[PDB]
Amino acid sequence: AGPLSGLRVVELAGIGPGPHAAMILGDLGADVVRIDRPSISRDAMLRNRRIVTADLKSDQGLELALKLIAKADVLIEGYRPGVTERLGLGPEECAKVNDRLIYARMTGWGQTGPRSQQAGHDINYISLNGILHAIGRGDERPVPPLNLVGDFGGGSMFLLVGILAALWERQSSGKGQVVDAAMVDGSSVLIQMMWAMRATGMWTDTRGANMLDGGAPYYDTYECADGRYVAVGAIEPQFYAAMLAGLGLDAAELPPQNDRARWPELRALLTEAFASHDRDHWGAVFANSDACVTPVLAFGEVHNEPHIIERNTFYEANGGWQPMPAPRFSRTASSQPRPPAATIDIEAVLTDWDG
Amino acid sequence: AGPLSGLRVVELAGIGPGPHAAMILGDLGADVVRIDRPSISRDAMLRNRRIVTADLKSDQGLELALKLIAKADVLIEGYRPGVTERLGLGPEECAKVNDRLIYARMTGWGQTGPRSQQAGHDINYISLNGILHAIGRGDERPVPPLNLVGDFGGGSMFLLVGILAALWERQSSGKGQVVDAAMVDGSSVLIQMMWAMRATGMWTDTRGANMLDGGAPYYDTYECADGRYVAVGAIEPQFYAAMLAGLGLDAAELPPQNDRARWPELRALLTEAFASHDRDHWGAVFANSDACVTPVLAFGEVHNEPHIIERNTFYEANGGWQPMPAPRFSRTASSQPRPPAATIDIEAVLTDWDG
Ligand SMILES: CC(=O)/C(C)=C(/[O-])SCCNC(=O)CCNC(=O)[C@H](O)C(C)(C)COP(=O)(O)OP(=O)(O)OC[C@H]1O[C@@H](n2cnc3c(N)ncnc32)[C@H](O)[C@@H]1OP(=O)(O)O
Ligand SMILES: CC(=O)/C(C)=C(/[O-])SCCNC(=O)CCNC(=O)[C@H](O)C(C)(C)COP(=O)(O)OP(=O)(O)OC[C@H]1O[C@@H](n2cnc3c(N)ncnc32)[C@H](O)[C@@H]1OP(=O)(O)O
Repeated sequence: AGPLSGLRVVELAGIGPGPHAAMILGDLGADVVRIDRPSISRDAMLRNRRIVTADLKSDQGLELALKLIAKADVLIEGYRPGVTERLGLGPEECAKVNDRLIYARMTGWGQTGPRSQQAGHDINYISLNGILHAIGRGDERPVPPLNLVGDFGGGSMFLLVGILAALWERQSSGKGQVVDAAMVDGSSVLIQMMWAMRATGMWTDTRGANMLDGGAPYYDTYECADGRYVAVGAIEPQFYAAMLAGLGLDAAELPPQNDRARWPELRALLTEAFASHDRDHWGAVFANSDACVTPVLAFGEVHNEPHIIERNTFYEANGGWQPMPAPRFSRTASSQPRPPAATIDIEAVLTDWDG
Repeated sequence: AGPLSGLRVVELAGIGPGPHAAMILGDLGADVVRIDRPSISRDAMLRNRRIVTADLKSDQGLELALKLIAKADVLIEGYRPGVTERLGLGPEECAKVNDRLIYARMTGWGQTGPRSQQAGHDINYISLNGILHAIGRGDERPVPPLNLVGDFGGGSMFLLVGILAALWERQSSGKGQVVDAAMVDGSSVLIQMMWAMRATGMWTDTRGANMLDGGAPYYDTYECADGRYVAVGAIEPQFYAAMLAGLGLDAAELPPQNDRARWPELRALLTEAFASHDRDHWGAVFANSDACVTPVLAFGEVHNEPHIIERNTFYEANGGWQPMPAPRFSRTASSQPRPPAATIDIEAVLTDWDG
């Protein structure tokens, strides 16, 4: 029902970014068929799928895969470079049966280069390009921002942009091509703002000492009386003033907002203020204000938040809450995701796809 | 020269996700025209644009904006809901002159709901949906993962997916629609893996006590003899074994990899090992293997890393390095980004676009 209704996607089962990209395509209405190896999933990622099984190293498995690919718009693979090539499913082999195919290759290091054959995970890819070094408090070793930056923000999301951009190009050229989405590249573009700021003296390599990394007292979390937290993001002077107004602090008795030499003094004063009441008290104080103060909610509490409820950001499906499709479309709205279903026959899909 | 060559984009100047989305469209070949308020640029994010100025609150400014929009494929705006409406540039007004327009609305809270009129920044949007609570060490307050997750991973990247998906739909329907990209939604889909794992007992709400948040000794950073860091991401047993081999540790003398009760003991043993030599020594020892051990590089040293150099992940511009376009395309490759140029006349663009 979403904007991608009619789009045919073959997904070769991997981990991390590949399945996340395939999920989003499915969320938006695409017809996604996932090929897994021999031997109902409880993994909520893998919603909006039809799952088939094939031994891609056997003659029969390779034949059935190529027949499926011959009728597809997009192929997603997330193995080491050379893996699909040795299987007989490389770009050159797929082009022989389908030159309209968008061949989307999801890796961390890319298709070539000295590390291209090296195993890795999110934390490794963001280590090499300056990102991981920049995350965390200054007095401690870097902390991983989960796998949000390599696998997803700079990974699957760039694969998706590539797939959809190539599909636009195809409307005029009539032909597909290969998309090389490397997490080391995508995450670098994701953090382009910092590279831009570094060039103009607006960002430093010192961890925890910048405007957006926790270094600024007006852009950080604060612990409240109940041991829970608020987030403060009051960058602009008018928003910062509203924050001080709600705390009841006289600006004339405080250091200037952007006098960095007195930031520890400013932070201590704000720390004392926020610590004087519980988290939910500050929700009441800052209601309908531009102070940029919000409660820091744990996953388990999210479903009780009015703004979350009223916009249906989540749906409840056997097990727990799951995020609804994003972004949203006014005319061709995405459906509530279909849960994981039982594995079906590969020939049944071919009959449906006319292959 | 990239896959989006020929696509016409009008960007109403904002901050954060909007300009980043417009940048990526420009990177991939789109014709992006940014309208700023009247009042050269040092900001590398404004690469691949033509800059014009108009007072959108004046009769003439509004008229010229609508003329430009009448000839565009995409409009990007990142103001509070209602702002474009008040200007006379709302979706209903734009539809009168161009029903093929993809109207892309970039916000934090979304178009409706109790928080939709409140000012905010990245930290606020990720505070409300469980993300911020999950980032950082367990014995301290949450730390912002810069503005990577709300503004970009869960913001601009979802705006881009929406824009390009809506363009795909337009080929068959003949018309555009409104894309509502809210950072609170996009970032929730970005972290879908955690929502999935929470439902199956594979993730907990306790900060710093899980597999991918720094809780696991095989998925974290370690400080070396020189005070610099390595990242370890050796999740799978064969990769973990390769890491132990490189360290010269006897597996029989260590606790099991996934015995969580003995994780502090395991971490202490690995800490002692990594502390015995400098970062670059471990960089050498693990340069080629599948151990998932990488040096943690600061921004300033990224340009000296062989894998970064040989793949041209970055280019030099205005005294500093900037990331090359991502992802990469085999047939319609993106060009090196054009630097920010001087503001040009709005009528010169209309002559070019025939409007
Ligand atoms: C998730 C998470 O926690 C995090 C935090 C992440 O970052 S996730 C991001 C992680 N990084 C990435 O994703 C980056 C890119 N990926 C990689 O670097 C690797 O895939 C990793 C390292 C992930 C696994 O290494 P690996 O050595 O285990 O796998 P491989 O070298 O790719 O070879 C696969 C083999 O399986 C075979 N096969 C497959 N399907 C079928 C089938 N249906 N039928 C039959 N056979 C099949 C292939 O033919 C192939 O066989 P060979 O060619 O060896 O004879
Ligand atoms: C950046 C960063 O470091 C981080 C970490 C981030 O997260 S970034 C993410 C930040 N979050 C978001 O982006 C989320 C969405 N955005 C927002 O919530 C707000 O835009 C913020 C809060 C960012 C600024 O609040 P605000 O009160 O300053 O702005 P506003 O309420 O939107 O109204 C704009 C006004 O400007 C006028 N104008 C514009 N162009 C022209 C023109 N050419 N000619 C003439 N006039 C023009 C409009 O007509 C309008 O006037 P009114 O209608 O009031 O009379």
